[PDB]
Amino acid sequence: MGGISIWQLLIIAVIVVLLFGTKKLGSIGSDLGASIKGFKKAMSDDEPK
Amino acid sequence: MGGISIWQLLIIAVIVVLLFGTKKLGSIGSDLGASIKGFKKAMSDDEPK
Amino acid sequence: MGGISIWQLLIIAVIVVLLFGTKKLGSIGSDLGASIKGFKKAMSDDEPK
Amino acid sequence: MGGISIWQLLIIAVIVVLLFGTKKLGSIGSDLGASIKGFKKAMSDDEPK
Amino acid sequence: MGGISIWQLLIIAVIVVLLFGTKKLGSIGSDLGASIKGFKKAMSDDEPK
Amino acid sequence: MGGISIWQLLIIAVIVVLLFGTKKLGSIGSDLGASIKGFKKAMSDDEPK
Amino acid sequence: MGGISIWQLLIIAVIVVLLFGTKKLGSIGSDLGASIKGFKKAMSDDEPK
Amino acid sequence: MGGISIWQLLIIAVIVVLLFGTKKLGSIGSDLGASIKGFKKAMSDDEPK
Amino acid sequence: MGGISIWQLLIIAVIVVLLFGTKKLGSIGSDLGASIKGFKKAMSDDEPK
Repeated sequence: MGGISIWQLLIIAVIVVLLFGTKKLGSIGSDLGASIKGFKKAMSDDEPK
Repeated sequence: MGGISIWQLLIIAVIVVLLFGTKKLGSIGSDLGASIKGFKKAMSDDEPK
Repeated sequence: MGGISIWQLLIIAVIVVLLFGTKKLGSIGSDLGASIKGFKKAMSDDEPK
Repeated sequence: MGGISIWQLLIIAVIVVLLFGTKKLGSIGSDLGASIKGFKKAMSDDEPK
Repeated sequence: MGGISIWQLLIIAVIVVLLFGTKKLGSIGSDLGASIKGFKKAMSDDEPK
Repeated sequence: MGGISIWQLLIIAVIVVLLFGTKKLGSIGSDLGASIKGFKKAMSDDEPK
Repeated sequence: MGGISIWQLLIIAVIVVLLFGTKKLGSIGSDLGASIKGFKKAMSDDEPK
Repeated sequence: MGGISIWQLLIIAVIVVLLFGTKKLGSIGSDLGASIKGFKKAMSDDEPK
Repeated sequence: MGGISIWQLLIIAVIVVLLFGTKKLGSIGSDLGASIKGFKKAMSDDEPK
């Protein structure tokens, strides 16, 4: 029947990390993760009036 | 079924992004996405906030 | 059966585009698409837009 | 059981075209297609003008 | 049992080590293993000031 | 996958032709086909002449 | 079907040896095998070698 | 039946010939085939007719 | 154990020979085969020439 295997994602993800490396992926993720920081903050101010 | 797998597109798309890179693909998409901006605008003129 | 796959064309087409690139393929297609312009015109002398 | 697949020719033909390219294959085919032009011409008897 | 193979990780891990090498991976691991040293120490110091 | 397949020769032959090319293979074959010309001639005396 | 294949290790080991070579692997092994020499000696104090 | 893989040798042999080429392999074989010439001669010294 | 997939060794061995070549492997083997010469000589007691 249909394959649809999660293991396929692990091998693919590994290749992506190796080609982009892990150190570089850190700056890219954190750089693009700036928007996430805002969502988290809005859904949890805890500080302002 | 196995005949039609969406996963095949994920792996192919990944290769395309790696070969064309992500930064370069940004300028290419935005450059070619100029026409889209017009469609969005036109379908938004006849509808104010 | 399990030998005729439409997906086979997608992967092959992708390779062709990458090897020939997309920008270069533009000039080649438009250059060779000159004959098509004539067919369209002949099958349509007038045009509302 | 499998054995003779027409699709096998499509993939092989694609490789041949890519390795030899399409522009180069044009001159080679037309250059070697000179003999064909003669056959067509000679058999022009059974073809009203 | 068919899919889901632990062995898949061994082959993948080997590739990662070869591409990143073993000597280089040493400095990277030890460099990033600095945080681990703190966890081990805290869970061993058991003596606040 | 597969066994005792004639198709294996087609793919291999294609590779040989591409690596050696077709134009070069022409001179090599004709150059080495000189002995064949003699066999054909001898088996075609038709008369003492 | 059997993922657990001993033969997989032979092919992988061969690649490692070729990439690292055999002469270089000699110095690396002997250099890192210094600790082993001590284990052997300690477990054989009552037996000079 | 089976249990053997002769075709495997044909593909491997082809690769060897392509990597070493055919012209170069000629000099190498003839150069190393000098010993064979002696065996043939000795096993023909007794009497060629 | 053994007597299976033996063909896997032939293909692997071929790759090793090609990567290390045959001429180079000669000096390496003979150089490392010096110890063997001694074993053969010592066991000359129970083996006449």
